[PDB]
Amino acid sequence: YFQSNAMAKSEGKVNGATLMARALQQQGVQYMFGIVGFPVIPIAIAAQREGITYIGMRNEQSASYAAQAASYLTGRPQACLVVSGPGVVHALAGLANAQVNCWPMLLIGGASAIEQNGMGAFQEERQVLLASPLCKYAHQVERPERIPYYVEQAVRSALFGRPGAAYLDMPDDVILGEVEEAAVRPAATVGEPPRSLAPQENIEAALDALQSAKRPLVIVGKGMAWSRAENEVRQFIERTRLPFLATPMGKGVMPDDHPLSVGGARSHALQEADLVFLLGARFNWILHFGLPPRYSKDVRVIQLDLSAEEIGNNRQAEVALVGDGKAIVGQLNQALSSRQWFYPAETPWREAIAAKIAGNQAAVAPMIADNTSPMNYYRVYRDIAARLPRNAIIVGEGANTMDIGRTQMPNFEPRSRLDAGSYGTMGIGLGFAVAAAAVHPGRPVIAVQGDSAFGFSGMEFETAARYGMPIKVIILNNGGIGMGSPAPGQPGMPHALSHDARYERIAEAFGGAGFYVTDSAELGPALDAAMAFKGPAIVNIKIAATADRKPQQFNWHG
Amino acid sequence: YFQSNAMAKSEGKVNGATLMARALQQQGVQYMFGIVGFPVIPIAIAAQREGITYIGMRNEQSASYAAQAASYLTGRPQACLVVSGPGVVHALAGLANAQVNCWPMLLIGGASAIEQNGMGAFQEERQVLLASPLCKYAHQVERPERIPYYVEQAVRSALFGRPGAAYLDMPDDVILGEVEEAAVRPAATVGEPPRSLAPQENIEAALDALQSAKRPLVIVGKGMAWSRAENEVRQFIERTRLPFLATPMGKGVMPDDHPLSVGGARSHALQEADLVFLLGARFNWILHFGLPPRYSKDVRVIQLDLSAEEIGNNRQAEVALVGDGKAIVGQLNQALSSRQWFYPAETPWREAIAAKIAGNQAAVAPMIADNTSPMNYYRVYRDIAARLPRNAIIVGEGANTMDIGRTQMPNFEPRSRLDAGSYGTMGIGLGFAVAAAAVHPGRPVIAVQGDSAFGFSGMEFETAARYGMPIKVIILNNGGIGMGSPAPQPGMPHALSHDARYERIAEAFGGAGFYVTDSAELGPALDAAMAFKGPAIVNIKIAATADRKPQQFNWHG
Amino acid sequence: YFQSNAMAKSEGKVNGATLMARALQQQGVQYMFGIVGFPVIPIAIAAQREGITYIGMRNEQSASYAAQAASYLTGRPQACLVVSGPGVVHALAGLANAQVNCWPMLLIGGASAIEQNGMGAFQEERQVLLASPLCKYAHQVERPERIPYYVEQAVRSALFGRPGAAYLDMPDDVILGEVEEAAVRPAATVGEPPRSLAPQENIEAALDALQSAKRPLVIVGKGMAWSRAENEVRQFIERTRLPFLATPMGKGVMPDDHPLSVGGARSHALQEADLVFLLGARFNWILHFGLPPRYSKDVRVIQLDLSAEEIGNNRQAEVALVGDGKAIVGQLNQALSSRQWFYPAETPWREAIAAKIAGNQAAVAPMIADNTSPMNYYRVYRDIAARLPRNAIIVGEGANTMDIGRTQMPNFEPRSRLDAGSYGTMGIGLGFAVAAAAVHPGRPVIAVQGDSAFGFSGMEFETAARYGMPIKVIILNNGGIGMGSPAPGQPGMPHALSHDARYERIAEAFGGAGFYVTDSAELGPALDAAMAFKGPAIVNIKIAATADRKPQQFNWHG
Ligand SMILES: C[C@@H](O)C(=O)SCCNC(=O)CCNC(=O)[C@H](O)C(C)(C)COP(=O)(O)OP(=O)(O)OC[C@H]1O[C@@H](n2cnc3c(N)ncnc32)[C@H](O)[C@@H]1OP(=O)(O)O
Ligand SMILES: C[C@@H](O)C(=O)SCCNC(=O)CCNC(=O)[C@H](O)C(C)(C)COP(=O)(O)OP(=O)(O)OC[C@H]1O[C@@H](n2cnc3c(N)ncnc32)[C@H](O)[C@@H]1OP(=O)(O)O
Ligand SMILES: CC1=C(CCOP(=O)(O)OP(=O)(O)O)SC(O)N1Cc1cnc(C)nc1N
Ligand SMILES: CC1=C(CCOP(=O)(O)OP(=O)(O)O)SC(O)N1Cc1cnc(C)nc1N
Ligand SMILES: CC1=C(CCOP(=O)(O)OP(=O)(O)O)SC(O)N1Cc1cnc(C)nc1N
Ligand SMILES: Nc1ncnc2c1ncn2[C@@H]1O[C@H](COP(=O)(O)OP(=O)(O)O)[C@@H](O)[C@H]1O
Ligand SMILES: Nc1ncnc2c1ncn2[C@@H]1O[C@H](COP(=O)(O)OP(=O)(O)O)[C@@H](O)[C@H]1O
Ligand SMILES: Nc1ncnc2c1ncn2[C@@H]1O[C@H](COP(=O)(O)OP(=O)(O)O)[C@@H](O)[C@H]1O
Ligand SMILES: [Cl-]
Ligand SMILES: [Cl-]
Ligand SMILES: [Mg+2]
Ligand SMILES: [Mg+2]
Ligand SMILES: [Mg+2]
Repeated sequence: YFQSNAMAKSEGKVNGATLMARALQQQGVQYMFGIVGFPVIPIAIAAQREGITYIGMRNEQSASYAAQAASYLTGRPQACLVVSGPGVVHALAGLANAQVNCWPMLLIGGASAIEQNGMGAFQEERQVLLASPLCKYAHQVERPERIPYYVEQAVRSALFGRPGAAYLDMPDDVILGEVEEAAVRPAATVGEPPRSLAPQENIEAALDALQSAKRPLVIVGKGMAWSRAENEVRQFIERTRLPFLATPMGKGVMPDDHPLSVGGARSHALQEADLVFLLGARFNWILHFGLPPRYSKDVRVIQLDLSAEEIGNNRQAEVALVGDGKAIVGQLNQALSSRQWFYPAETPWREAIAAKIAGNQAAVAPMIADNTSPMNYYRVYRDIAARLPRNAIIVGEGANTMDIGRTQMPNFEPRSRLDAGSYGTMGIGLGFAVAAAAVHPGRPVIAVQGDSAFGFSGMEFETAARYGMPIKVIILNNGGIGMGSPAPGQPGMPHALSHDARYERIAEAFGGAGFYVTDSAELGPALDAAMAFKGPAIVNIKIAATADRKPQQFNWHG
Repeated sequence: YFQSNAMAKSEGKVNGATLMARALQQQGVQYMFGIVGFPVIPIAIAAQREGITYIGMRNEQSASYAAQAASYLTGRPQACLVVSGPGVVHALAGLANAQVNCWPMLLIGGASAIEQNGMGAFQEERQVLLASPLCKYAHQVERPERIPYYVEQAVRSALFGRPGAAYLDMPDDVILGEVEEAAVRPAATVGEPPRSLAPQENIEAALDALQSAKRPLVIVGKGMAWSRAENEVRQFIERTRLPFLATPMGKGVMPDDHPLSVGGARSHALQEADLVFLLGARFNWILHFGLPPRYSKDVRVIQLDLSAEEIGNNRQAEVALVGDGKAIVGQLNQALSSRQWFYPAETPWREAIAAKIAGNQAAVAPMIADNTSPMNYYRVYRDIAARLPRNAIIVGEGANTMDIGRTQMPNFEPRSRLDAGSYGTMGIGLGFAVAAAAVHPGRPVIAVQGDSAFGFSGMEFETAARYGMPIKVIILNNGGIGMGSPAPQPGMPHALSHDARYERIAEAFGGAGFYVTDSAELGPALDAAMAFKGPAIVNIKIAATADRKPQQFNWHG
Repeated sequence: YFQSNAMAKSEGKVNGATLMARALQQQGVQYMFGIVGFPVIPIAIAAQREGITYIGMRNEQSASYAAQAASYLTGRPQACLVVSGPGVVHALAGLANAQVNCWPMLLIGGASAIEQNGMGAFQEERQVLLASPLCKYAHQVERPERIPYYVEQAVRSALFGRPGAAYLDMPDDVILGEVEEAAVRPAATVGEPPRSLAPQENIEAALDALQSAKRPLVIVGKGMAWSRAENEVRQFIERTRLPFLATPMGKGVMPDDHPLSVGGARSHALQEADLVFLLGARFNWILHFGLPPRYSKDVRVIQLDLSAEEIGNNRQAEVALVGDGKAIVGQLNQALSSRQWFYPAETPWREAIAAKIAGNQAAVAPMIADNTSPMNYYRVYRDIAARLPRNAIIVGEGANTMDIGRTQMPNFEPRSRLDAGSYGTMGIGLGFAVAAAAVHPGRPVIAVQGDSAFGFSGMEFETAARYGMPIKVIILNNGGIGMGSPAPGQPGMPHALSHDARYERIAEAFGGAGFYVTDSAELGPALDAAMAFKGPAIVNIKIAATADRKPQQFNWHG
């Protein structure tokens, strides 16, 4: 009818939803995760018309988590789309997690019409006010002709400097409001984030300090992965022959099988190093604040970070390298060519690191070899690690499940491990997996979660099936939070869940493949069948209720 | 060993977790929904030792929704317990919903140790700052000896006046910090919320206005359900013979089968009334702001609300009745004893209401009787409504599923319907159902959700199974958000999985699962699900294009 | 007497007030402006014991403005000390002004005792929450032993990166609480803010663009004055021969009498430039957003700013130079030597600039020479400018008084003009003057305020007299806000004040010298006497009610 090409069409006007979609596409947004509804249905449809991939989720929580993981994987702010009111409130989880991890993110939240403000409109809410404490940038788009301006400013703010979350509030009457095409002020395309360099004397001072250290340690954080500095870091470590330690999501910047990794002697390396070189890593709880009882009280610090305000937190920095990871390590490699220095091939430090790695390997070897059922964590990961392709993207989530999987699942390329992060968040699991499968559909995506962690976002398995994402979900079920629990007229323990739950049947609700494992003899065949199945799958593994990690001198939290 | 009763034990000291547990119990907290972890594990354990019922959920979203539902059902603030950092941020969902619905709740969020503030500690976060815009009350507990003070003040703030959410921040070193039991200052027990009355002239002016109206309408909102005013409201309606309209969760304050209800002629009643008596209901979007095009421009308003600031919002109130719903309607009943007036037995207003009711009944009658498969919404509810016990607690969630279920599922007692509420929230479904099953285990609990709504909180079925809650989950699956979609070109943003076998989720956790696609299967499946001694899911594949009855006005406008 | 040295004393403990004083002194805080009272009296007393200069003001509003001006003048965060409750709320003015100008400052606010929280204590308030939106950093000090930690972190957060305000909340029980001196954990001394450099290809790209421009313009902002980049900028301008425009408080980075200044042809220079080089200046309202109708639609931008997120705001930047102004201009000077280029001595661009300067000079020449009484603004500034020493510190505040004074009072060294700034704030006048008199007591401090501006902070004249600060306050009184008003059965107009007010008698209330000027013949002798008076002085000049600035093609705001 009105879709006949023979009829006269106005064709001069454009509405806010369309301008938003074009601006997002211009600014490099390729993925949009969310849940539609009033008033954002036109936004999702217009985004699809511009070629943006829209992924409809089952909860805004996972959608806001998927958005920032896709941002991390692409190096580019990607979008989360939620409805007014509780849509935005649900998505506050992702804003908080993206702020704490320094990951970019664009949350687009619908709002009730401006003309109804004050009246008690449907899902009326002070949305910019609620989001502001968790965002680098948060603003309401008051008029549709200003959409290109706001999308450019929001993307730029989220991407430049220390990355973080941006929020755009889209009222209903702005989404549907129309303006003349020829009257809309265009906006420039946001390019690559600016890279800054360190002063030359800071470069030379860092090398001076490295040459003088008896027990140096390089710590590779996920700031280097975000900076895409892996080439420069690998050259720097190879030329200096310096021992290095990867952070949880810094794994892969250096290959985990590199002979200079101290990952198997982590506590001794932190305890005994006289100099620590922080590469895109913070002295927060992940690295135990750089302070006793985990470090020498007199540890010297070279700190490379883009955030000037981060320099010297908790432990003073002897040499500060403020700027971009890739750029500054490039400076170090250039300055190394004039020094002709490397850490000597034989030092007591190297011998102590090697002895500790072998001691820790012998401590967990019987647990890895133990075929008895119900299985311990290390036995389970023996079969899992042996079936992980070298280009896989690993999502890990839980307490023991995640921590033990971190040391038992090596990464050989950067940006290939996504876990609970600097916020210790449960609920990122399947959202991260959906984002990884959307961004890199040619690579296998394996999520290894505990039974508690799986419950936070397990409904998103339907999302993966609906979009043909062959995500492999492996659940390590001990029947509780961190540990199992003997079944109780006493009430159930607060940490207890269901040890006999058949989570794999959730995969069969949505056309995926489900596998249940209780004996070690079943694990191999089940994992083989799950990996070969052309589609998403769940392997539910009932592990020992009392299985625990390797004993250590220090508690992880302390 | 150290627990041998022969061993000398020092018993003088108590820590913050135990103080928190004793204070919550003293203040009437019987239910605590949450997810444990650093640092709140001692709090949940201590709560159970005091006899508090701890319910471990699967997401803090549902835990915060369950807490406010339990508060609405019990009449006292109930607790939601979450870990530091993302635990609180996940729980902000429930604070906002409780704020908007004027429902109390107490959120107890753990926090990182005070002595590590600034260091980038595990899950360090400005938690009070984040929660403050969503709460009536939000404060950190800085020392464990002040826990009785803060619990009393938080519960009192949540419960008294216009109810709302309260937040208490519990740092790790306060939870584990010890004090001498004899040195802790006790706190008074928070009693019932104060009830206030209206001036006598306002009472008389309200009754004078009722006598003068040609087309009066009483609107009964959930503020009367919160106020426990059902006895007084029923006496008021039976005395005055006035037509009434229930709001969505005001259903049941008056029985939905009462002959004075105008529910089946709702649009006509709002449009043509010359006087509206608001009982604990707002002129917000749920009542279309009391303005055109849904009301007469000159509609006269009697407004009963506890909140003085709410009086006259959008539409001016000719008579204001600021105070408690139960006390004020009691005043009206007492003042009516001196008047011979009642709304007459036969008026053109009654005839117009009755005719419009019959017209809407005949408009939906063919759909209710249509046994065509895949079924429409009204046909599905024909079998559901015939099997709902009259004392059931009904949870409704979705768009078409919820709105059509609102008209097809009558409630005969108050506080027995829990739905998306004033915030239009998807995600409250199984959290509300778990709350209802915990508070009223002797009553049946039936949640009717759309397929989209179920996806928000479906994992909480494991919670119901783990606690032996025989919740009956009925899913109306059209394969999308509000309506279905043809199979795919990428999938439509609103599309879900029409062929999904959601009922197998019940079988993951020991419940009964039922799949219905034909009308002949619906009856036997509902029979078996209601009779099964445990939780159950009935997954009904409905027509992808089934819709609600056509109306003159869109619900939103 | 308990003060006799013969008596045994404890000496082993220290309270929070003393730890705060020692930490502030260690971190380079030399000046503390505030008003004492519960609970901060011990803090100011302890600060004086460590040698910190305490300045007791008459309103926290001016104290908070003084602290940030002293921070700008010293290059390090200086302190404002206020009481609980309304003391902090009064001081929010300074936090907002410091945020908008990117100036550092440390606000120290007392709080009611922690043990009384919730009870309705005296001046109990959510002080961190109120201050947080206006601060880079805001935190409460919960225990006295962590004071060194928080002071270090607050000073560093205010000073590093883009500077801004930091707030520390000091409860009464923390101020008076005692700890063992040997158990207090020390904190490192905050050094100079880190400097970052631009990548070399960006440096060369900037020089390439400069060589290609037909009508280039360098804009020198107060970011270069903060960065102490004046010598690098002066070398760059001398070697490139580029015309330059100074921003309001950028005046002095280049001397105002420099022949390359386009200040006398500002509108034409911005309108016609084909390339603009922003040096530590933003495209905000002060530079008219870098957009039409004040700029060419195709103007090319080289942008030097420390804040990566600011790059490309309103007008896209062709070359981004993210880093420190001093460091990056140093790179440009070094890279300039590799080439053989300067902007030619004879171009149509230079002729157009010189013609507009001469035209604008001839437009105001009659007003400057007009001895008519009541005097116009330009006539008043003829006598003021002739008596301003070349090393003076000038404070300007008002509308016409400030804007006309900006062009009539040249500065020849940087950081010597303090005015309403990027926030357009009235109320900074005597607070800025007191700060300048405290930081540079060996230099003359002259504040030229309109009559409305003086009323905001005029009581601080007592502060100047109490501390022996010979501040010279010159008031231009037209009897209203922006303009005069005829005498009023009619109420006074909202902008009207008192044209016949004798503000100079305020000086005689506090021991200063007051001078009243109505005729041009009195102006010179009055200024001579005020400048020679060995103390603070007020010269109250009753100017014409309808005196105005020279007409322009565009309104300053637009
Ligand atoms: C789609 C997706 O992207 C979304 O973003 S959605 C967002 C989620 N959405 C919500 O959160 C909205 C919740 N929505 C509401 O809260 C209600 O919608 C209101 C706002 C209160 C309006 O109310 P309401 O207009 O819907 O009225 P009600 O539901 O009571 O009844 C309907 C018609 O059935 C007639 N009727 C009643 N009873 C019987 C009977 N027994 N037999 C025959 N007919 C009957 C009655 O008379 C009327 O017909 P009428 O009188 O107008 O001709
Ligand atoms: C409503 C009222 O109550 C208020 O609420 S107020 C609020 C308080 N308000 C503020 O907070 C804003 C302060 N305002 C500014 O920040 C400036 O306003 C800008 C925004 C930077 C624009 O700048 P500007 O347009 O004012 O230009 P500038 O002041 O530099 O010079 C003026 C004209 O004099 C020419 N000129 C310069 N030097 C000489 C000389 N030596 N001889 C002869 N002529 C000269 C120059 O060329 C130009 O003339 P043009 O080129 O346009 O023809
Ligand atoms: C529940 C929970 C965990 C599960 C461990 O149990 P799971 O079965 O997943 O793994 P297990 O250790 O192999 O048994 S960790 C944790 O910190 N936490 C608290 C926690 C709760 N909520 C949020 C949002 N973030 C959290 N961080
Ligand atoms: C998804 C969604 C709905 C489901 C309708 O689809 P469902 O299958 O549940 O029911 P149907 O109508 O029978 O098909 S309603 C709605 O407002 N909304 C948007 C919505 C999204 N997120 C949140 C927190 N609140 C919302 N309100
Ligand atoms: C009153 C006022 C001004 C005085 C001009 O009158 P004044 O006698 O000082 O100078 P005149 O122009 O020579 O007469 S400017 C201005 O923006 N403003 C509004 C103004 C008010 N309050 C604050 C905090 N900031 C402001 N910016
Ligand atoms: N391009 C970049 N170059 C260098 N550092 C960066 C860059 N982007 C972000 N960073 C910094 O990297 C740090 C990441 O630290 P963190 O998340 O604690 O690492 P990890 O958790 O791996 O130890 C942040 O402090 C952030 O400021
Ligand atoms: N005890 C009480 N007595 C009277 N009114 C109350 C009481 N408690 C709450 N209210 C009011 O009841 C109203 C509920 O309105 P609303 O949630 O819009 O109801 P509905 O959704 O049923 O229309 C709120 O405005 C609240 O102030
Ligand atoms: N050390 C520094 N080097 C370079 N730029 C800086 C430095 N410190 C601050 N800046 C920048 O200087 C800019 C000041 O701009 P603005 O206050 O608008 O100047 P003006 O008002 O003089 O135009 C801010 O954007 C700030 O980020
Ligand atoms: Cl019961
Ligand atoms: Cl000096
Ligand atoms: Mg577990
Ligand atoms: Mg549906
Ligand atoms: Mg004036």
